[PDB]
Amino acid sequence: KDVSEYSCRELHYTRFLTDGPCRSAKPVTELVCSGQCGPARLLPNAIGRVKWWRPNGPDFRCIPDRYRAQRVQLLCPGGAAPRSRKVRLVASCKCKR
Repeated sequence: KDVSEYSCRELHYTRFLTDGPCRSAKPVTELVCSGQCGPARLLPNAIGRVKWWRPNGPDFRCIPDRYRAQRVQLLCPGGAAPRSRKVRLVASCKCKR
């Protein structure tokens, strides 16, 4: 896997699903595709005045491609109003732009 070649290596996270005053907590695996893979070239366009944007560097990172399907119900205090929610987790992504 050329995923670890740059950033966002084989990383795993635990995010399931949250909705109306309730939340799910079923085991879920997701990758955190966030890193750097773009030029550090700064583009000066202050057209005289710089306030809006600033040459602090371009925003580049890994880009999620495909996600894994996760079907878990959100649990509420006391388990009385549980709900089902779908969640797509980038089980595979590439570091682009």
